[PDB]
Amino acid sequence: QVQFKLVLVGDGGTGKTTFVKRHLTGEFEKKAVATLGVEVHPLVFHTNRGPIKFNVWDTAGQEKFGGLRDGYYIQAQCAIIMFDVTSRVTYKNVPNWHRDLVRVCENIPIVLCGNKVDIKDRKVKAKSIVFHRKKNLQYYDISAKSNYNFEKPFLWLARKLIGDPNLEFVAMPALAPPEVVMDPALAAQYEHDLEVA
Ligand SMILES: Nc1nc2c(ncn2[C@@H]2O[C@H](COP(=O)(O)OP(=O)(O)O)[C@@H](O)[C@H]2O)c(=O)[nH]1
Ligand SMILES: [Mg+2]
Repeated sequence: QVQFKLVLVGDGGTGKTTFVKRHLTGEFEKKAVATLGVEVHPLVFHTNRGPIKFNVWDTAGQEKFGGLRDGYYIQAQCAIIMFDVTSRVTYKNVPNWHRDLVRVCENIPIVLCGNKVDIKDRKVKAKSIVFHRKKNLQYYDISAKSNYNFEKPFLWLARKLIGDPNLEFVAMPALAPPEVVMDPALAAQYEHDLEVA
């Protein structure tokens, strides 16, 4: 099996758990790692080069209280760092999480995700999201609650990890039905604003 340890980090409350849970079979099949305070969710995706499994390591909330134990990060092959676009301080802490990752991890592919784009009053707009430029990381807006752009971080990671910039998903995973509607007009403007930066 081609599988990848994916660590999912960022401040408490940014929507990490809600995000990983959109993949329904991953949530149904999640495996507890009680010795590290983690649930490993097997998010399978199907590509033109075959199935790939991201074993997404989701914390049990201990990030609220500081850095995670080395065992959490150890042998990660990729990461998503998340922040919440309605909470400036979570964008503020992104270089900190990054530093943890670079410190424990073997120079892995990292996607930065700004979550909760469905909330009307958005604080962290495209113009201010600059950290990924400084580090040549990929950034995406996401909304966990509406599945908006769910697949995009994993698509980017898979391209990087397999070293095939032409890899495509042949089908979408079964996702939890949207719990809020992400206005497609709002979504298109946000995509625009990110290009206009
Ligand atoms: N509106 C909205 N709320 C969200 C989204 N993702 C998470 N939340 C809410 O934000 C809070 C924290 O989510 P959680 O997944 O526990 O965050 P974590 O602590 O990073 O694992 C919860 O109240 C979620 O319902 C989202 O995409 N949109
Ligand atoms: Mg959580």
